[PDB]
Amino acid sequence: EETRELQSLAAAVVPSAQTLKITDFSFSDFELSDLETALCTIRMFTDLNLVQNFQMKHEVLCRWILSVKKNYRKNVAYHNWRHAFNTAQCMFAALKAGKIQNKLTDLEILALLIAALSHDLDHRGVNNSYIQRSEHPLAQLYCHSIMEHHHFDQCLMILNSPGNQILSGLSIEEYKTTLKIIKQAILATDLALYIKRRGEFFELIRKNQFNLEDPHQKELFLAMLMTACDLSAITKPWPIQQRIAELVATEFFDQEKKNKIPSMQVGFIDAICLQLYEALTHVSEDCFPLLDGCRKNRQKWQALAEQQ
Ligand SMILES: CN1CCN(CCNc2cc(F)c3c(=O)c4c(-c5nccs5)[nH]c(Cc5ccc6c(c5)OCO6)c4oc3c2)CC1
Ligand SMILES: [Mg+2]
Ligand SMILES: [Zn+2]
Repeated sequence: EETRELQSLAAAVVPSAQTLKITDFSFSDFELSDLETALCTIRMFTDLNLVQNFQMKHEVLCRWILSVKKNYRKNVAYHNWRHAFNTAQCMFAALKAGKIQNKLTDLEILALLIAALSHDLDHRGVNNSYIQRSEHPLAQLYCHSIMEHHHFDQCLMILNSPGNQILSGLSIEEYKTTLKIIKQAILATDLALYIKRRGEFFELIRKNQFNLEDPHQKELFLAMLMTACDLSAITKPWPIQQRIAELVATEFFDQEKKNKIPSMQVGFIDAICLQLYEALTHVSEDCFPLLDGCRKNRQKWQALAEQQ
């Protein structure tokens, strides 16, 4: 058992990117089995040249993927393996379809994919902070990045695990740089951090001073990209988005029915999502499909919200 799943995975052919649909921003995972997401994930690595460039062994990447999947909680409604998988998927799409691959280094890409996949490891549920309570008090500094420090702890734990060391093909200098960025990438998924840094990102777009050769503006962009992907369900074709909002809602009430939801989706869109997917689109307007999706979802939640 469990060694079960790996034999299946290690053996099977990985369908192409076209065949798995992973290049579409409109991607949906609902039909897929856990087994099929694993394959999608391998394809993500392979088609980003990561298996080649960092000489990853196939058995190892497979065991890492299942270990990552294993370490989410199915009992949690939204913050689970499928959320993480979708975030990686979105990061895939944004690199290929949104043409961001060409604006980044290989280590950068490697670290973002591992980050995205790993960015909510061990999440227990939004209203259900056991990570918070049974911790050292002196969690009052409120680095908020505190859940996110847990996630990175767990990301590093798996990375290091025997069988699972997909970064062992790196040089010690490469490994250090990569991990640095995984850390920043996962901590960037704290929304408090996004709120605190987006002004700078939007100013540079507004004032037209934006420049990725500046190492500081690189890191910034990577935090913003991570957030974009993490939220990206908000951009999905309406009937997917609705279902995802349902899971979000389950978790946000269960540790004035669907009634509350529409107003809250619009709130969240307006407060957070809209401006980000606008900015991303200025940087690369092949990412427009996310903006478009975000807006179309807004029209639809607004219309319903008005007691249709
Ligand atoms: C201690 N922790 C506790 C958890 N967290 C709280 C901060 N607030 C947060 C954190 C979040 F990430 C989201 C978030 O990811 C959102 C999304 C998404 N839609 C699509 C993709 S993501 N929709 C809504 C709106 C909403 C909020 C509550 C609801 C509801 C709808 O329906 C019923 O209840 C979101 O609000 C959020 C509020 C961070 C701090
Ligand atoms: Mg998170
Ligand atoms: Zn997340």
